[PDB]
Amino acid sequence: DYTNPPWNAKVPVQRAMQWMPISQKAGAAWGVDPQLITAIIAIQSGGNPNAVSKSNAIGLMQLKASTSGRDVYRRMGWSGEPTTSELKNPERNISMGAAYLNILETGPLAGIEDPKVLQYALVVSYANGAGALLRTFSSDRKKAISKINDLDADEFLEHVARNHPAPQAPRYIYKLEQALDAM
Ligand SMILES: CC(=O)N[C@@H]1[C@@H](O)[C@H](O[C@@H]2O[C@H](CO)[C@@H](O[C@@H]3O[C@H](CO)[C@@H](O[C@@H]4O[C@H](CO)[C@@H](O[C@@H]5O[C@H](CO)[C@@H](O)[C@H](O)[C@H]5NC(C)=O)[C@H](O)[C@H]4NC(C)=O)[C@H](O)[C@H]3NC(C)=O)[C@H](O)[C@H]2NC(C)=O)[C@@H](CO)O[C@H]1O
Repeated sequence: DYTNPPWNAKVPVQRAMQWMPISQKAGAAWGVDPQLITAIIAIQSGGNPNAVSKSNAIGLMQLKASTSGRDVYRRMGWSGEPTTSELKNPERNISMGAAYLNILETGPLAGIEDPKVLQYALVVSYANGAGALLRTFSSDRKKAISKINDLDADEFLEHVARNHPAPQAPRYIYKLEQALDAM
């Protein structure tokens, strides 16, 4: 199951808390909880700004140029996508991750009223994609939402654990909570 193997948030949180001044800046700019940004950093890279994955996600918030990067750039009115170089810059990385969270929050995920579930929707949508999250409820965006609103955090987490194709989906929520406890 997804609680396995357990995760000790403390050190990843210890190194992620160092960027808080930046997360506060980025968070204010994009209307995003600075701790949520910090939680993702901790879960995604453990706070190393030079992090590069197998799938080729970059930096502190582990952004993929060709998806989240492309999306933020489009939100800005810019063509193309960020270079790997930009994304290793902590500030560029964090602001762009925060921008991506606001994009999710005001696009695909618009409509979640319960902010605790919403914060759950965001970590799963961030790490595995919004559409992937939504199609576990229905192929229609608005129907998927109305269902989501009839759940409490514990229920939404249930549904994720068994109706979400990716096994890691529910584990991000767990790591999340492990990260918020460690703040
Ligand atoms: C190595 C290390 O140190 N740590 C690893 C860590 O890297 C691993 O996790 C990885 O995390 C990153 C981000 O944290 C993951 O990146 C995800 O990947 C998603 C899957 O591809 C991606 O979802 C897609 O995003 C697109 C853009 O938003 C979606 O397209 C858009 O659809 C919208 C509606 O749905 C539409 O309105 C837009 O027009 C459209 N835009 C475009 C440009 O297409 C697309 O639908 C969506 N896919 C799905 C299925 O929903 C996320 O955007 C992307 N997030 C970010 C922030 O980049 C990455 O996938 C993870 N790695 C791997 C290999 O999967 C972690 C794994 O457990 O391990 C750590 O240790």
